Amino acid sequence: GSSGSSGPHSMEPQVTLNVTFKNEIQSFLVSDPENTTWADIEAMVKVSFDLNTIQIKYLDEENEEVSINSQGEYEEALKMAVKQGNQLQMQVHEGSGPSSG
Repeated sequence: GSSGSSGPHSMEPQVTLNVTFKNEIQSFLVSDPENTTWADIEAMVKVSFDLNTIQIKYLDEENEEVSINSQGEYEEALKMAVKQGNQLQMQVHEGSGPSSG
């Protein structure tokens, strides 16, 4: 690789994205939470559960569901995850779409 910026934070970058869709629970490791993009995540979670539109929501440091609709939003969330233990509790929330479902 390359020894540039680098932002492991702690216990490595690999973050545990715990997605909770309704009653379903999943986990997606992100060895590159800083490199990857929310767009990549969104889709992932979507395709992961085969969805056209979703509104993921992760619990912040207030136990309040926070929806990510941008990179910056994800970044922070990723920063917080590190606080927890390299994991983040996300909850999928189907937005709206006929096709599929």
